[PDB]
Amino acid sequence: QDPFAGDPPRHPGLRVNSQKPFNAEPPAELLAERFLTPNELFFTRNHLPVPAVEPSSYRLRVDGPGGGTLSLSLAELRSRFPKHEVTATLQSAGNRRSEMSRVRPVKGLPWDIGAISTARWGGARLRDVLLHAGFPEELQGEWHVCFEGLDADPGGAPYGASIPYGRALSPAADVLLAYEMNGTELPRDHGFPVRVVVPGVVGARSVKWLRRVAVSPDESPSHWQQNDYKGFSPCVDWDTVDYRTAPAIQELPVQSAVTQPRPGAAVPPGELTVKGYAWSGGGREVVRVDVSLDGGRTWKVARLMGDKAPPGRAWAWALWELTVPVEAGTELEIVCKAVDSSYNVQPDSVAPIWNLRGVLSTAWHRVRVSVQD
Amino acid sequence: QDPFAGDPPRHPGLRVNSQKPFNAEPPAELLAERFLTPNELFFTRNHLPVPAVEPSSYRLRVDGPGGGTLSLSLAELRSRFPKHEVTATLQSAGNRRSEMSRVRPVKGLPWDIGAISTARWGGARLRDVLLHAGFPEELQGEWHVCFEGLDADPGGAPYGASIPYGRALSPAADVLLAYEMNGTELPRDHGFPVRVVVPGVVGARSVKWLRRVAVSPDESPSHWQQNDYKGFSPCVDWDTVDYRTAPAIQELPVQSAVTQPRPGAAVPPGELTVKGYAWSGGGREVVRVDVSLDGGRTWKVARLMGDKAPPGRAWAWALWELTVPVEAGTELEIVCKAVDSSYNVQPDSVAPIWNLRGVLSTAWHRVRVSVQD
Ligand SMILES: Nc1nc2c(c(=O)[nH]1)N[C@H]1C(S)=C(S)[C@@H](COP(=O)(O)O)O[C@H]1N2
Ligand SMILES: Nc1nc2c(c(=O)[nH]1)N[C@H]1C(S)=C(S)[C@@H](COP(=O)(O)O)O[C@H]1N2
Ligand SMILES: O=S([O-])[O-]
Ligand SMILES: O=S([O-])[O-]
Ligand code: MOM
Ligand code: MOM
Repeated sequence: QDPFAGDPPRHPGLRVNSQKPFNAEPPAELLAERFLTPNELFFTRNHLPVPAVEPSSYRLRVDGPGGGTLSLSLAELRSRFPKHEVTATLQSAGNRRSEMSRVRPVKGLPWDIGAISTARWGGARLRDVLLHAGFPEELQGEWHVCFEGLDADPGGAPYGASIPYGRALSPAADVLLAYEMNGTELPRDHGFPVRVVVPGVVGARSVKWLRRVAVSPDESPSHWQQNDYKGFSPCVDWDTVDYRTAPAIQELPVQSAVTQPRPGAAVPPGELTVKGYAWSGGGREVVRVDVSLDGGRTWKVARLMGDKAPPGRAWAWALWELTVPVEAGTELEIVCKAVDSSYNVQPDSVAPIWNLRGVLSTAWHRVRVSVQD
Repeated sequence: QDPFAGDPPRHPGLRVNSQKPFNAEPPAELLAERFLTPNELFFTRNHLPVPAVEPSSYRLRVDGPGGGTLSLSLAELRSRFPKHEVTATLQSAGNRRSEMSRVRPVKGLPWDIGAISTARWGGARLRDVLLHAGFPEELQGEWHVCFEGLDADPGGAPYGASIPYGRALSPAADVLLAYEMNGTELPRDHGFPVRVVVPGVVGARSVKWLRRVAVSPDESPSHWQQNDYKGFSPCVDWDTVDYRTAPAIQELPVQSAVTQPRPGAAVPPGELTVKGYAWSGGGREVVRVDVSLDGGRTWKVARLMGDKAPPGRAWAWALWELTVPVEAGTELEIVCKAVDSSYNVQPDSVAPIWNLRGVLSTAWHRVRVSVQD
């Protein structure tokens, strides 16, 4: 019967948008409590039943340059390659989808602002694993590294995704084959025993339950690389959608949201502490977060907290707070917007960035609250 | 007397915002006529009098790793290093400044939409020149490559700027010491005999009339790297400005403007061809340009023309056109917005991105025209 009966159990407090397959986000109240999202609260995005993997008999398959196959046990992956730790934010393409649906309904999981989490990942460098397999530093022309998961649909197609070969081999890009998450082994929901982590790139490419790495002249031929996770114009309908026309999403644009306080809340007069997160793709650092209480007319600069990465390697979000005076018996529209190190900014409104898939939702986050007497 | 008497003569048709020092842009009607901006129309940004350089006695000074100096004539730079051609768009930080001034006056040259041009640059790779000087591929920690121009103020401080060491040494980043522009020698206004060209980065760093390259633990100590060309919050005043707080601008965000038709124009009924440019920093390709005639309510996808670069090396703008039906006796608000390969977008309005320096002006360009009876 149930194809999902072997799924792991989860922490009780989550905002679950789908039980089967399991897709949940942490309550926004907890999301920015901590710089590293605890493993139990880390948002979970599963397309399929969670694989049950016996650790000893697991083998990761890596296709070598000549068409032969290298085969790696969990123990080999731990012992043969220097462990590297990378703190990276994973964000779903559809984070903040629900705000986009308010304009015009979209297809997809109705994510609120918490389809984003941060962990310290430990594992083998993908670069080292490929050099070990025999691949050079540089292949000429345009190449991609395909990943397949152990999870498959009833008809047998695995979850798959790819990244450009150059990113796979770059020391600076920090692409990991991770077996470790916030210092413990990878939880089942997060890809036990091995997942790719692609810093600075949409979560879709961080393939969980990794069963194969292949180098190819093209992208992953899988449905989710070729006919999904792509952004379109505000005009594109379902009968006119053309996935050949847009690039697969890799790097994500600058993003931010307010996590404290929550919409509709009553706040005590005097002082309010507004908190949130901000993040940008491509290793671009968040350099500023502006916060408004008057719906986006005046702004003040927030305080930023982060782990100060080297230029071009800002893989982790910035958490932000602003403590500001609030008067008895007023309504506030709390708004936040972030600015990255290439000075990309977030757009004012959602309607002009609307799309049928509900991805890439990065317009200013607005939270309407009231102050008591 | 005149410190500017030796300045070169210019093409008569330019939009000159300053004669002394000379700062001009091409008429918007010509700007997107051609993919490569002709040398005579290429926008010109001079802080200072244009140096008069005798080609034979010119020497470029490169400080080696140990504190000695390498000295290179124009002939050596041409003969010792394989010439590399790079097609790159230079854009001023203050492009479209005048739209920002409409909200609240700013300090700076009142650029309209044409402080941007594209040329094929030929010259020595900066990377090769540094390897020749003895520098390694990688220095540990945070390093910068400083550039000084031959132009100096009356008190002797030269124009200077820097870029990160990693960009200087990257094969993929295409940083050139150029002596060639659209197939002819560099014109005086554009840096004869040698300029840096830093693809994907604000024009400020493409130091003209190059007289020195130095490698240093810090950025260029010059006024224009440390106390200018930095973006601030919509709230920052002149008495509260703090240049220690923001990153020097390097990569620029996604940008676009409508060049045809021009504001206020009358257009014949039936069909109108709207044209423009779009571009993004950091080698990020423009993947889509949306165009509106109704002030930003509905949109249609424009046709893109470009030189199809490898991923991450889209140094040149995209020109765009959309041919669309126009009805007798209506007013149109023509609006354009572009989307890059990291899916960064342009914000709706200018007020929320306002700053006292008038830089980073990338809100949607809006052109109001009428159609005749
Ligand atoms: N094998 C496999 N890997 C996968 C997925 C999946 O369904 N199967 N989901 C992808 C998507 S869409 C996202 S957003 C991230 C979510 O990872 P998390 O569950 O650790 O947050 O995993 C990616 N990797
Ligand atoms: N030596 C020198 N280099 C310089 C400048 C200058 O004043 N002196 N202006 C800088 C700025 S601000 C810009 S935008 C570009 C403009 O180059 P162009 O004149 O070729 O367009 O040159 C840069 N390089
Ligand atoms: O998260 S999915 O629905 O794009
Ligand atoms: O162009 S200047 O005035 O920033
Ligand atoms: O759907 Mo995955 O990018 O959340
Ligand atoms: O001022 Mo230079 O970036 O135009």
